[PDB]
Parts: sequence; structure tokens; C-alpha cells
Amino acid sequence: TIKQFEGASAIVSGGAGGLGEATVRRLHADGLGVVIADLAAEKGKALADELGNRAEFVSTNVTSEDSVLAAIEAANQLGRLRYAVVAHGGVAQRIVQRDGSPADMGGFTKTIDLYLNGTYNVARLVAASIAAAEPRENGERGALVLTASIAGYEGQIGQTAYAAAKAGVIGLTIAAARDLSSAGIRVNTIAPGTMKTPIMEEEALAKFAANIPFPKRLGTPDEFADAAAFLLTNGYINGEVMRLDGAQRFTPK
Amino acid sequence: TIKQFEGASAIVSGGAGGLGEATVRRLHADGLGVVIADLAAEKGKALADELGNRAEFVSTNVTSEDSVLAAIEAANQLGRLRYAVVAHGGFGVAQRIVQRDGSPADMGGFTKTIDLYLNGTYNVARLVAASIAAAEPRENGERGALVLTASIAGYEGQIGQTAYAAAKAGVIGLTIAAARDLSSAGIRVNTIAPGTMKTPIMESVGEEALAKFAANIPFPKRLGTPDEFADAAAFLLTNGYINGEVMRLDGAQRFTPK
Amino acid sequence: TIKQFEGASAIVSGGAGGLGEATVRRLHADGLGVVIADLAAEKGKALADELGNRAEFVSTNVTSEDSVLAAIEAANQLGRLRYAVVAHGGFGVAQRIVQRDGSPADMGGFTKTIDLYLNGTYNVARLVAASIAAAEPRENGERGALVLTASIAGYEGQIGQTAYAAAKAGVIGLTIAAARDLSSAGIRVNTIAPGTMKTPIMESALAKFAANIPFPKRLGTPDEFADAAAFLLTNGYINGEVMRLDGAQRFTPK
Amino acid sequence: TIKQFEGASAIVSGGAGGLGEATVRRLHADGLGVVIADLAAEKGKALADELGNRAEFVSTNVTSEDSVLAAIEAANQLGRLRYAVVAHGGFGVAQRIVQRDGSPADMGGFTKTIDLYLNGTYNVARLVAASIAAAEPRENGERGALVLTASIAGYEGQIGQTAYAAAKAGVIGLTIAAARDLSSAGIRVNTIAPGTMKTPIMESVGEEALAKFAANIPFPKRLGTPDEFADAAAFLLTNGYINGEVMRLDGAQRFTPK
Ligand SMILES: [Mg+2]
Ligand SMILES: [Mg+2]
Ligand SMILES: [Mg+2]
Ligand SMILES: [Mg+2]
Ligand SMILES: [Mg+2]
Ligand SMILES: [Mg+2]
Ligand SMILES: [Mg+2]
Ligand SMILES: [Mg+2]
Repeated sequence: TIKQFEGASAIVSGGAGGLGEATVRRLHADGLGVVIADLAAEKGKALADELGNRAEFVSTNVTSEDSVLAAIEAANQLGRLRYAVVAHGGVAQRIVQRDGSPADMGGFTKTIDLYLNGTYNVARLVAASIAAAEPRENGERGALVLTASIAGYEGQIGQTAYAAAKAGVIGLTIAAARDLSSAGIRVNTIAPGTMKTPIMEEEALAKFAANIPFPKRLGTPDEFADAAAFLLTNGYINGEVMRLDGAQRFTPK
Repeated sequence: TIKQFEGASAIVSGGAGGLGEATVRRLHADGLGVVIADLAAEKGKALADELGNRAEFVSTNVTSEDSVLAAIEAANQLGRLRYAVVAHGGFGVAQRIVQRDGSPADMGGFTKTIDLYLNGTYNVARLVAASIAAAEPRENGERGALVLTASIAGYEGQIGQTAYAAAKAGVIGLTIAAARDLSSAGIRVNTIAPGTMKTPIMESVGEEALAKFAANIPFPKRLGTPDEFADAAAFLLTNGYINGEVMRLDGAQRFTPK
Repeated sequence: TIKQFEGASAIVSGGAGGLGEATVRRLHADGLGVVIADLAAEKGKALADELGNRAEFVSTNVTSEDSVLAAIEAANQLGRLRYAVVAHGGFGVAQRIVQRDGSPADMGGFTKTIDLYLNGTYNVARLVAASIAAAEPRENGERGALVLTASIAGYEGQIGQTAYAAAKAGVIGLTIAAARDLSSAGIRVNTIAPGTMKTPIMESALAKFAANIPFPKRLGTPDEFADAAAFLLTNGYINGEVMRLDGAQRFTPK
Repeated sequence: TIKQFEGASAIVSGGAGGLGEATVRRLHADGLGVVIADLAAEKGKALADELGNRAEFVSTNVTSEDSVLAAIEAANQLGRLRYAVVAHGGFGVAQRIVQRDGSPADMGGFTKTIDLYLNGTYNVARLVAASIAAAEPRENGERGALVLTASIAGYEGQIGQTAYAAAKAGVIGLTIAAARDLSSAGIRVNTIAPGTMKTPIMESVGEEALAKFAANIPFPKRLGTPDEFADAAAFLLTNGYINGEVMRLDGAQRFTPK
């Protein structure tokens, strides 16, 4: 168990599959108690049961205060909650559709609610719990990793809602780091490119791969988890957005 | 009247005061019919009356489809709607993520800020873009142009202002995505990210705090004027090649944490 | 003549043709005395001759102090030098970091590109800024303003064009630093980062270029560049900013 | 020995001291053969001797092709050269673009800074990349990786430091271009942009002056350590999907004008 993680626990939103699952497995392997915070109950309990004692599934709706507070209470029974990775994941619509109609507002607000409001709701509640922990000798109480997307910098046709939500998370990063600096809680963000998430898991894989300089493939969940673990453990990285994208820059289509 | 604006109309959200008022005055002087889209009824009506028959006040809640659709119908009586400047202003909720007593920031305060500055911007943009997309293009292929308003808080958010920072960062990121979306319609989309600007709401902080703000600003060593904002907005509407861009308008200021 | 420009003069590097020429024409029409600072002598002189006695051509190598100083002297005979647009164009060396045959990029090619686009920009800026700093400020406190030219290659550099990407990114980063440095003199500094523009080389497969350009689906015009440069010179609050002028293009690798 | 580092070697420019030294020690600890490429011969030799037979000192001027080629030959006696961290630097004198007496900054000061930080970086990169491009790829297609060092000054350059800002911005912009250029060879290219770091230059800095830096750094409220830089470099060399990226390593600091 790595020194920073001694006595500690973590929450991973979207922890039952994909990028979140890989993050859970990495943090668990590195010695943290981990709460799998997700709505996918069969997958989440299977993962928690596989990993054993230091992994617990909690059915968690990221936009509900009471649901996230229950995840926090669960994490504080595995150790002192000091870390969180907000990795919850998940159709395109142009702002003016091909028939001339505007984008449906409901679709926009649902995307903002899940990816931006959900990220803030998890961050504020987890941060308030971490703020109450004893600092380590270096002054740090803990750290958060948020998940954006390079769509927040280079949003694509039909993806204005996702681009706006993920840009919101990108801009949140430095503001939250500044806010939480008095508590010694670092905040950083991973902006992935095109990742091999469950929906992606070999013909149409070449179409994405084609715009990706190197490696010429989708990024793996384990690569994401490695990035998240680095942001939790490096003591000077703060208020930063890390692009994790094989040097891809999104084209319009 | 400049060729771009002949026969055309524009909607300015937040048009009744501050940055929006200056934009209305500028676009009206440049030959556009203008709809002052605002909830400030007395100020808005007064401005519309002062400017005359090519300026109309429409009471507009930017988060309401019905209300924005009414502003669009009014604009289309003043010419063909080709332009909008989304300039509704004010502050976000002032609260730290973790507050002094250890409690978290109020989620309501955050979502209200996102609703007004991000969702409100998207709602105005989607409805106005749909109208403009139905217009005939000019010889150069362009049907119209939108200017959204962000803030440099979107890049350099401050302590206690995570809600505003998130909302304005959302607008910043929306810019290139919307420009890409609307490119098949020939509608340009750009955004102004103001620094600290001289508006009534800003000046409510009192002279001592304003003096502090002016000190962080390299040159000019003062708050930006509404007329400077209006001039940038007009430029984004008229220059034919600027698209998907965010323009910082800030006297070279970079926000410090506090 | 707009009041910002009354009694004032300007230098445009690369002014003989392309983006620079459109800029010279615009600034001259707006009432400034203009020096065309360029090495293309016949083209530059013909432009100065066409525009008349408020336009002068000075053969200028942007990396030579004495050469730029002579352009400044000429400018100060046409009015008080308050503005410059650094618009000297062309491409960098076209070469991969590691070439087809396994050999590294030629260092001379890289350094030539850096010298022309980055060192050349700084040399013009420092000398023009020194001159402008000695001018009397206007009532608003402003002595003058500079516009630098970068490229979106500085953000999204391309295969075979690392030299140009590095030089132009240097210009991008210089912008805020120079604005802060010159803030005490009341000299604003901003930069235009063009996308794919219809420069003289493009006068002679345009659709291949325009295919990655969202809207307008064409190359940017010199007049659109000049309009952006005029705005950066006249708007009183824009400072330390880089303006992308690219029809929403984002450069692909190739 | 880290799996990616099996049988491999690395060059670290500026490897004799400060950020480079910590990087040498971390890479060596992780199982790489390391070449300390630096002009500081006495420090460099002492470090190579302390670390043992998997560390070698080579006196290297980063702007000399033959000098850098000698470092690459040395690296290839220690393993297959697959990695480099370009962490060299130098002493700088502040100079404003227009000085107090009205004179312009000395061009020589600007070109020397560009030569060391930008040209020097490119010279090391092209020669190291050429050698790495000849190595057999791993099964994942990767031949190796480079880490360049910039500075947050390349985003937020400071008064009197225009030359350093321009040079470091050049390195920043080079990152994505070099990653694209080298993608067909399977050589990743990333960059660290440090904030204010505890390097030998800071050893004698006063308690008041340390407080001044700390007051602008949100958290941790102190200078970054060389080991923290080294840890970032090791991550960029090992993570298989990070490419063409600039990593700010700065305690959330944003540089103010002064
Ligand atoms: Mg998941
Ligand atoms: Mg279990
Ligand atoms: Mg208003
Ligand atoms: Mg009226
Ligand atoms: Mg030219
Ligand atoms: Mg003449
Ligand atoms: Mg060193
Ligand atoms: Mg040894």
C-alpha cells in the first residue's frame, strides 16, 4: 500500500464499468478502500464481490444529495475518505437539425445535469467530507479527479450539449482548486479522447483510430486509471486538465 | 447603413442595460432593427422609446421557449432576423465549494447560475439560429451571425465563484461546437469573454473594491466600457472570416484567485 | 479620419503583398501615414507609388536593427509613429523531425524559420515600441498599439511543419508577456492567428484546403485580415489577446 | 525495473542538477541506463559516479550536433536509447522590451534565450528521435517517448521576461507538432510546464521572497520539488496514451505580471 493511501478510501462514480471500473481496480490494487458508486447494480455488486473486503458497491445517483451522502458514509467505513474520481459516463443532435428545427432543450439540459451538475454535486459533497480529515504532514487532506473530454475544447457537429457540459468541467477545475486550496485538497481533471468504453467493446474501430496520431487506437480504461492514480498521488499537480487522447484533435465530424 | 445590415434585424439579450444596452445602441446606429430582450421592463421600454421605431422592447426570459419565440417574431417585423448578441449579465451565486462552517455549497445556487448563463444562452441560440437558418443567404453564403457572452472567469475562475466559472466555461466550449454545427447554414458563432466591465451591477460593489479591480488590469488600467464591448460585438458580426472564436476583452487582465 | 489615427503613422512588415498589402491599403484609407516595410522592392515601391504621398516604401529586413530603424525614421516623417502590424509572410522549412531516409531535420532550416518569424517579430516590436513609448499619450492614456501575426499552426501544428509551429507559438506566447511589459507605456499588444488565407502563393485544389474549413468554406481574404488588424488597433480595451481568424478551421495533422 | 524500461536507456539534458538531476535519479531507480547530458562536468561526474555503472556523464552542449550525438552513442552503450527528458536551462537576466531609459531590450539577450531553450530543445529532440526511430518497436507499436520542458511563463509570461516567455511558448507549441510528426515512428512527445520550482537558483532566496512566491501558489503553498517534476516526467514516459500534451506542474499557480 502506497504511503499516500495508508488509512484511506476513495469513491469512484461510474465505478461499475468502463473507465470507472478500471479506476476502481487500480485504486484497490494500490491499497485504497474503494466505493463503487453507480446505478448498474448487478455489475457493481459483482465487481465489489470479486475484489473482496476493501471494495463496496453503493447504488448512487450522482445528481441526488442523499444518494451521494450514503456513498460517502460507506467510504468512511472503509477508511478515511480522501479521494474521488468522478468517472460516470454514457445521442447526437445539431443545434439546428437537418429539417430546420432547433435542438430539443430537454436533451441539452439532461446532458448538463448528468455531466456538469452531477460532477459538481459529487465534488462539493466529497470535498466537504475530505475537508474534515486530518491533513498529512505535507498539509494535504486529499484530492479529486474530475472527468471532462477533449469535446470540451474541440466539440463536434451534433455534440454541442456534451461539448458545453465537458467545457464546464474543464473550467471548473482551476476554480475548484483555488476554492479548495485552503483545505489542502487538490483538484485536477482528465479530458479523454476516444476511449474503449463498454459500448466500443473491429471494423468501425478503424474509423475513429484514423484521426488518432499515436497510438493509433482507442485509449484503454487502464490508461485512464493510470492517469487518475497519477493525479491523486503527485503532490504538485493542481488545477490542471490533462488531455489523454493519443494526440487526437477532434474534427467536425 | 453597412451592406451586411441592410434590411436586417437583431436581438440583444440583456439589452435593457450595461453591456447589452451599449450593443443595442451600436447596432441600432449601424442600421439594424433591434429587439431589446430583457426582463427589466421600465429600462427596456425607455430605451426602445428613446431610440424610436427601429427599436422594440420585448419582455424576455431567456430560459423560456415561448418568451424567446416572441422576441423572434418581434425582430422579424423589424427586418429579417440575422443576428443576436446574448449579453444578459449579473453575478453568479457567491459561495465556496466548501464553506467556512464546513458545509458544502448550495446545489440550488450552482444550478441557478448554470440555468441563467449556460442553459439560457443555449436556449436563445437554438431558437434564433433556427430562424436565421430559414433566411436567404447573402451572395457570400452567410445567413447571419451570433455573439455569445462568456467571461474570462471561464478560463481563470475565482475563489467563491465556481458556479459562474463553470457556466461561462460551458459557453466558451459551446462556441466551436455551435460554429461547426451551424456551418452548413452559413451562420457564424463567436463569443466575447469580458474581463471586469463598467456595468451598474459591477459598480454596486463600491469604489474601494473597484479600485482593487483596476489594479490587476495592465492596460488600460480601468474597467472596460460597455461601448468597447459593443464595438467588439459589432466586429464579430461584420468580419466575414472570424468564426468559432472566443475573444478576450479584458485590458490584458488575468484573474487572480481572489 | 478616425481620431485614433489623426497625425499618426504606422509600419507594416510584409506590406508589399498579401496580408500586409491589404493592411497597408486599409490603414492608409483610414487616414494613417504608412510605411511598407518589405524586401520585395519593386512590388513595395509600386504600392507606395499607387497610394501616393502618405505611403512610403522602405526596403526592410526585419532581423536587422539598422534596417528597421530606417523604416521607423521614414514613418516619423509621415506623422507620429504609433502603430505597427507585423505581417511578413511565407512558409517555414517543409521537413519532418525524422525524415523518410531516417535522418533528422536540418537544423539550419529550423533556425532560419525561427529567425524570420519569431526573432524578426521581436526585433520589429522592440524597436517600434521604443519609438512609440516616446510619443505623447492620447487623453485615454494610450500611446499606440502593435499587432503581431502568428498562425493557428502555433496551436495545431502540422506534420512536416514543426519549425513554423514552434516560431508561431513563440509569437502567441509573446503576446501577453509583451502587453504586460508595455502596459506602463500605454502600448497595447495583440496578435492575429490566421488559418488558411488567400496569399499570393494561393493565387495559382483550393477546394482541398477549404474542405477542412467549416464556414466560410474558402480561404480567408487579405481584406478580412486587414479588417481584424484595424479592429485590434482601434478598440481601446483589447490587449494581450490572440485572435483566431480561420473560418472555424482547426488544422489536421496533414 | 519498470516493464517499459527493460533494456532501455535515456538521456536527460540539464541532468547534473535541479530538475534534471532528480529526473536522472528517478529514471535510474526505475531501471533505465541514464546519460547525464550537461556542461556542469564536476557535478555531472559526481552524480554518475554516485549512481554506478548504469549512469554515465557526457559533457553536452545542447546546441551542438556532435556533442548531442556523443551523448546518444553513450546512451546506446547502456541499453537501447528509447527516452529523453529535455530539462536544461540557464541563468537569465530580466530585461523589459522598452527599458526605463527608453532603450529597447538587447536583441542578443532575446536570441540567446531562444537559442538555449527553443533551438536547443529542437536540436536534442531531432537527434534523439532519429536514434529512437531506428529502435525495434514494442508489441504495442511504441519505440519510445520524449519529455520536453517548457514553463507556465509560455502561457502567462511576465514583465521583463518576454524572451523566456517566447522561447517556452515555442516549446509548448512544438509539442503537438512533434507528436504528429513522430506518430508514424511510434515516438510519443509530451511536455511539462513547471511553475515555480525549488532549483539551485532558489537555494539562497530569502524568507520574505519565498513567502511572496507562496502567496501566489494556491496549493501546495510552496515551490515544487525536483522529485515532483521527476515523477511527472516518469509518468509521461510510461503512460501509453498521453501524447501531444502539455502538463502544467504548478500548484495551481497562474503567473501575475510581476
Ligand atoms: Mg462506468
Ligand atoms: Mg466487497
Ligand atoms: Mg443588461
Ligand atoms: Mg421603439
Ligand atoms: Mg506580404
Ligand atoms: Mg508614395
Ligand atoms: Mg539542471
Ligand atoms: Mg557511473
